[PDB]
This record gives sequence, C-alpha cells and structure tokens, in this order.
Amino acid sequence: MKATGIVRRIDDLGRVVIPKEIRRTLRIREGDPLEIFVDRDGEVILKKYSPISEL
Amino acid sequence: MKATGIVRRIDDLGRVVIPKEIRRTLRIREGDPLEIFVDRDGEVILKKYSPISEL
Repeated sequence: MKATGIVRRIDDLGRVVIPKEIRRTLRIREGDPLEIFVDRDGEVILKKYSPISEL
Repeated sequence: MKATGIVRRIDDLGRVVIPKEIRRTLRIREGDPLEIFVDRDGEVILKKYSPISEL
C-alpha cells in the first residue's frame, strides 16, 4: 500500500507535479524515469523504469 | 492491470508529464485532481481524487 496521499490537480498541461520527496524516497533525481501506466480506473502508476517495477 | 507503459524521465522539476490521452480516458481535463501515492517501491499511483479511487 505505502501511500502518501497528496492530491494534485494536474495543471494547464497535464503533468502531475511529483514532489522531490517521493523521488527522494526513490533516492533518485531530475533524471528518474517512470512508467506511466494506469492500473484500474483513473489511478496512474508511475514506475522508475530503470529497474522496471522489480526486475 | 490496464497499463499504458509510457516511460517519462521526470524533468528539472519532478513532474510526470501525463499525456491528455490518459486524462481523456479519465473524461477529465486541466482540472483533474489526482492522488499521488506510491504503491510499494517506486510506483506512484495518481488517482482522480474526486471519486477517490472507487468511492
């Protein structure tokens, strides 16, 4: 589950501004890749890509 | 599952530029809320907030 639960209203483009605090727990930076894929209805899952989701 | 699988390397801020194609399947727009919460390791889940995940 993990869960942080920070709701973000996209913007005038469609990005979701992911605070560095999550990439911080990722231990990554402004070069962290993510895999944008929705799981179910409207939950988009962003996955670090480099190790995929687990390898 | 669903899955789209579009990898995006954050940026010099940390947003995940979510294509309107997903917000389109959301039937929403530049006022779509999402709940940023990671599931396990580095998979961040963004969900529309308004109906939450599934009410």
